[PDB]
Amino acid sequence: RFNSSNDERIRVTSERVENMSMRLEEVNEREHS
Amino acid sequence: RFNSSNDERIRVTSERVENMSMRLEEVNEREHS
Repeated sequence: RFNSSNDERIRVTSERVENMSMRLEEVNEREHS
Repeated sequence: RFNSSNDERIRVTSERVENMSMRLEEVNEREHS
């Protein structure tokens, strides 16, 4: 019941979006060609 | 308490998703091959 609540899903989505944005900026900054 | 509210998390997630989508379209459209 705790893991399927809206607040927990929103928080986990926000954390994963932040990490994914950081990694994508890392990838884009590190192009070779 | 303000930074952990649902509205602020939704807004920040939306902004980061928009920026990430723009950067991902930039990466995908421009390829060396």
